[PDB]
Amino acid sequence: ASNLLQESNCSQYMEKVLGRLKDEEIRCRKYLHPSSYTKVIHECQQRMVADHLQFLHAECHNIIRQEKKNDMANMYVLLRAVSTGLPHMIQELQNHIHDEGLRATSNLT
Repeated sequence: ASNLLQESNCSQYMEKVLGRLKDEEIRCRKYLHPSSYTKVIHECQQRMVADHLQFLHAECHNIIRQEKKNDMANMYVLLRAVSTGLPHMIQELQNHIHDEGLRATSNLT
């Protein structure tokens, strides 16, 4: 994860992490007892998404403000697995909407 944030932009990071989580689920079923599947996927979500949240959050502004629908959907799916992931995306979307709304309403005669 640490390597993935520095080498990949937020769009790519998200696509790779979604792939890795799936690889991990497959890996868990190939080797482990079912009692371990959830604990392992969670450990992966913690280390790949939660420990690297600040990077996702920095690019979240740009991703929202540019309305990149796929990246936003991918960002939403990853950030929804982390309890502290959605609040910043929510605030950034709120700010994007607020600024777009003030601009649309203040210039009225």
